[PDB]
Formats: sequence, structure tokens, C-alpha cells
Amino acid sequence: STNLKADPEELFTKLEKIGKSFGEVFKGIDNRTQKVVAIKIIDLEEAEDEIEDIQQEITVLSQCDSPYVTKYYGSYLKDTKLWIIMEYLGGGSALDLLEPGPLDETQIATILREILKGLDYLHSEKKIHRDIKAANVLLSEHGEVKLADFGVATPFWMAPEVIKQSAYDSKADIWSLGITAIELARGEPPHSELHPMKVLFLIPKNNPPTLEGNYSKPLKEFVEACLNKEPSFRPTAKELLKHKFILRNAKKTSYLTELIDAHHHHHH
Ligand SMILES: Cc1cccc(-c2ccc(-c3cc4cnc(NCCCN5CCCC5=O)nc4n(CCCCN)c3=O)c(Cl)c2)n1
Repeated sequence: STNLKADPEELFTKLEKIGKSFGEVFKGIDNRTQKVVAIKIIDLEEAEDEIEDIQQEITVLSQCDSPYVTKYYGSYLKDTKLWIIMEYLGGGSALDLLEPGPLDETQIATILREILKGLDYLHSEKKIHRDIKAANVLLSEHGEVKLADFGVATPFWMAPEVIKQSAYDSKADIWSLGITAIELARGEPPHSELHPMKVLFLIPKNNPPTLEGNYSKPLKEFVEACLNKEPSFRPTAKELLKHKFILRNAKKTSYLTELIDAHHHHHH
């Protein structure tokens, strides 16, 4: 829960404004430990309609304890400002890492495997991420891959049952993972050139997207397995960890430092 006694302005120093996000996000330092943290500051008088959503995200993150989910350290409330203290990951988001150029299939498989480990954790804990996309997958400077920015309980990554405002479950994350696989391979999710309101009707109406281009058969098959219109027919995260695409192509996460280094030199 939130600390209303301690002054976060004395506990933390802001180092950099980051997260170009709801509320302002900073790379910061815990003055006592000298560990770097991510700090989101939300003015609760400005964000009154979103307060329950904020509380729900804090609650879910506070219940997670996994190397695959960005850690929640705590929160502070000073005057009208809520400070949320999180683990800082310095490598970049998976979306950021698409900037230098296309990923190879080893990089795609490695990132997907780690996302699957986070989904396996969340689904085993009766949680649903709800916003799996490359922008919400964060890498440490060592190549560790973690999930961030859970969705509240833009349409391009949403499963058809979620769009139809129907009951849904963890299988919605598997659909979003399939869209994210396309995004990691092509740079953008399907329908990215279309107005979001048109995408709202296309996703439930149309056959599921496919991965188009010169990619290995197992990668195309991985995408196809995830993007089943029927949620019950999508595999679980545990099953996808055994998929031929993953087993044949995923490697040690430390190899992703080469991708991180490339982004240091080629970025907007
Ligand atoms: C409303 C609510 C309720 C509960 C928690 C939060 C919340 C969600 C996410 C976070 C957050 C953490 C975070 C950790 N590392 C990084 N590393 C930056 C990577 C990119 N680089 C590299 C060089 C400089 C730079 O910019 N960025 C983080 N970002 C910003 C990116 C979001 C992507 N979707 C966060 O927003 C927090 Cl603190 C609280 N929110």
C-alpha cells in the first residue's frame, strides 16, 4: 500500500524524463541505495476518473513476484501527487529495439520465449496481462526480458472476444502474443495503416491475420497457432514454450545485448 509519511522528494532524485505515458515517468535513483528506479508521478486531482484503474494496476503488480514481470517497489502520496516506484530496465522496450532494422528469427524467438515465461507465470497466478505488445516488453541492459504496463480490467493487439466486450480469459493474451510476434517480425501489427474504428470491426469480422513475408515455416505456424479466432483453440503459454519455432531458434538472453548495443548507436 501507499506511504503517506515519507517524503519521496527526499528519498529519490530524478535523473531523466522518460516514457513519452499516463502521468510523467522518470528514470530516478534511490538516494539511500543508489539503485536506479523508474518513477511514475500522477497528479490525482488531474486523473480523478482513472483513480480506480491506477489502484487496480498497483494491486496486481504488488501481487507479482517473478523475474519476468517488472517489480513494484511501492508508492508514496505527497500533496496531490502519487509517486509509483518500479524496477528500471535500461535496455529499451522491444518496440524501441526494432528501430535499427529487422530482427532475426533468433532474436524474435528469444524475446517471444521470455514473454511466454512471463505469461506462464501470470496465467498460473490467475492473472491476465491484457496489453501484450512490443511497447510493453522491457529489456534490461543485460538482455533480460520483462512484462510491463498491464492493461485495464487502441485496438490493434486486442483479441476478437475482447473487442466484442465479451467474457474473456488468459487466452486473450495468447492472441495478443501472436499479434506481437507479427509486430516483432514486421515492425507493426496488422491493420496498422487503418483507422482504429475500422480495425474495431475488422478483427471480429475477418479471418485471423497471418504473418506475410519471407519467414521460416515454424514462425508462420507459431503466429497461426496464437491467432485462432476461437480462444479455446489457442494454445497455452506452457504449450507454446515447446513450439518448434521456440525450440529451434531461441537462445540465451545475454545474446540480446548485441541488439541493445545496436540501438544505442541507431535510434531516433
Ligand atoms: C498507472 C500505473 C499503476 C501502477 C504502475 C504503473 C507503472 C507502469 C510502468 C512504469 C514504467 C516502468 C519502466 C521501467 N523501465 C523503463 N525503462 C525505459 C526504457 C527506454 N529507455 C532507455 C533509455 C531511456 C529510456 O526511456 N521504462 C519504464 N517506463 C516507461 C516506458 C513504458 C513502456 N510501456 C514505465 O512507464 C511505471 Cl514507473 C509505473 N502505472
